[PDB]
Amino acid sequence: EMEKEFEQIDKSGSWAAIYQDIRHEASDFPCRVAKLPKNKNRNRYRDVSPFDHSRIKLHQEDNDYINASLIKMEEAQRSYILTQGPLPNTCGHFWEMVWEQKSRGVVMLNRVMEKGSLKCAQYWPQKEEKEMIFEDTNLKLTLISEDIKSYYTVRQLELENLTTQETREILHFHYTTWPDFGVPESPASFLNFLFKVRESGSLSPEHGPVVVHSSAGIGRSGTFCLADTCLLLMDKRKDPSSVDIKKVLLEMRKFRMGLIQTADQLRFSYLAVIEGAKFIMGDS
Ligand SMILES: [Cl-]
Ligand SMILES: [Cl-]
Ligand SMILES: [Cl-]
Ligand SMILES: [Cl-]
Ligand SMILES: [Cl-]
Ligand SMILES: [Mg+2]
Repeated sequence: EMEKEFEQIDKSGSWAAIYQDIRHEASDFPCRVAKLPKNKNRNRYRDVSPFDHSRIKLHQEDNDYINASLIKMEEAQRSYILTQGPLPNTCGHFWEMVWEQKSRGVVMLNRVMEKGSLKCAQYWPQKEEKEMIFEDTNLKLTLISEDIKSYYTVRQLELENLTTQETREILHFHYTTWPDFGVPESPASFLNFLFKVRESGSLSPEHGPVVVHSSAGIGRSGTFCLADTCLLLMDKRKDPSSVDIKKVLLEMRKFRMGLIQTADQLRFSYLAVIEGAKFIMGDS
């Protein structure tokens, strides 16, 4: 019914109303830790906080707080860490989380600067010879390689725990062609980017959850996980047409508030899961 509904909703013009309905029905759990006075500067927005139940804790004694949630989808058998776009003061925390949660990939869907606005801190080194050292979390990050394609860029970064000198390779998947405003006209490059992230094995049970982060203004980390989880479901269930994107989204929203930030992203999501289920069906 995916396309049937899409068409009805699109024809009747009820996207904002359908999106609003999800906002009203979405889970509401406490974010006590996120709201503590000491963590005011660790949050980009007071309106996007991690629920206490699913928040990612840093293994620091001082303050274990970071604005990030573990989204665990049982049926799809996929975990993701959804976090806000790093802040200038939270980059060491961000990588500390990447390190501690043993993540293999970091997924980014914004450019650091869009239309003259800073969307998130420059949290990774853009130059191989200029590595970054986060002294608060005692970690070093070095750009190792960088493969730049049309719609996206994959980078190999090296994360080093200066305490132990242990090093790890993190894949940075940077989708760079997301429009300044609105959602992409076509879910083509988005889906390709997703299939590429999947191919790296970064979403594999063998690693910690992939970290997908948001960006200032209207974030889009949610689309990536929603589309990805939906496809997994269509491919795993007997009846692929039994996959309810709205229900899946509500399920994810039980782990982090606000996933899918606008009606357009919800529509774009319907779209991407549709075309994508097409590929994974016709090709795969
Ligand atoms: Cl920022
Ligand atoms: Cl939008
Ligand atoms: Cl953000
Ligand atoms: Cl989101
Ligand atoms: Cl919302
Ligand atoms: Mg150079």
